Amino acid sequence: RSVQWCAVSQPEATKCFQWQRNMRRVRGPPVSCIKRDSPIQCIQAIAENRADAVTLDGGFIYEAGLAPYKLRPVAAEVYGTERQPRTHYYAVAVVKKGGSFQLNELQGLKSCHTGLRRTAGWNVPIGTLRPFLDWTGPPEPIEAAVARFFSASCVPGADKGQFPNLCRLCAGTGENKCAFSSQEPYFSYSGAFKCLRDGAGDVAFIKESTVFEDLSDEAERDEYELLCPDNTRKPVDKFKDCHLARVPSHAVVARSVNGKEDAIWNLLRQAQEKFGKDKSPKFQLFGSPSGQKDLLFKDSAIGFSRVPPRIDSGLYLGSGYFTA
Ligand SMILES: [Fe+3]
Repeated sequence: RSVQWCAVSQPEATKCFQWQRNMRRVRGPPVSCIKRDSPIQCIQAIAENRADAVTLDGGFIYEAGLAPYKLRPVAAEVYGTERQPRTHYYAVAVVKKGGSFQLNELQGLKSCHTGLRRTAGWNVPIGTLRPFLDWTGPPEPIEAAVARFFSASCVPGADKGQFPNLCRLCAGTGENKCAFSSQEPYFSYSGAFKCLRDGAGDVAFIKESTVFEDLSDEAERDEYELLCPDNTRKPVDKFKDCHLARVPSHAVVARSVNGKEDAIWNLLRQAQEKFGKDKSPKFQLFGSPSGQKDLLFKDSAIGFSRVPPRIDSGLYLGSGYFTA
């Protein structure tokens, strides 16, 4: 009963079958592929024993750990470089150089977010910005307070009908507009950075590596800066002293009871050695096809680090903090 990986979209399922084929070719541990249409559908499938593993951003690790699911993080993604690896990242606010607006002066501007309920793209910035919002609190959806704070935004996964403003800057065509998938050009970290790069938004809520990885000409980095919580703007390489939060990396979650943790780890450990960073030219576990974003795992990540037993989502997440 090989590990059953859960894809949250068709392109992800396609990559999973490619991963599977390659594992077979190299005689490594097998990986089955189950296809679903959203992170919560994968979380449910796992809780239901219909799947075993799925990589999630912290905002979703939180949701996955709640009843009736109770999934726990078993393996964390590793970012940084081989010489300087790390299992954490920085939520940053990137802007075009030239402007004078600061973090406390975003009312009425345009924003680009990785996706609804994601760490760097939603939870941290919206949390940080709360003092500047006019949220009356529940039962009002915070999306309403946000849609009336920013004049227009691209928040992949937002309710187009209820909060049209949150999807207006999204580039997807037809029903793909504002999709929480690669169907939306402005989805995830790279998509949100593109939303800013293209000039659709004034600020992009992403991570520190995006700008360095997405510009094929290093000279273009000069066109960008970061909005610091102390209300100053600094170069994109100063993220350590200029970020909205430092948070633990995305992680593969599994069932807390009979979750097949040793199997999942053996699969990931081997998948990394054979198809990880600069390993096989035939398949890249951390690479996605043209126009697709972070299929299965974070594009350009470098490996995994096993999470010690009995650490639940709450405990895993407790390492993240926000500079409000
Ligand atoms: Fe994230």
